[PDB]
Amino acid sequence: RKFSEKIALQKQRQAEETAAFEEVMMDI
Ligand SMILES: [Zn+2]
Ligand SMILES: [Zn+2]
Ligand SMILES: [Zn+2]
Repeated sequence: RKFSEKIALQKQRQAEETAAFEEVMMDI
């Protein structure tokens, strides 16, 4: 349960980072 919660939160954090990065690239 602990491992699965950890890897789930990291994947969400990486998805938010990708969302933020894509935003920046679209701003050129
Ligand atoms: Zn978050
Ligand atoms: Zn994307
Ligand atoms: Zn922007």
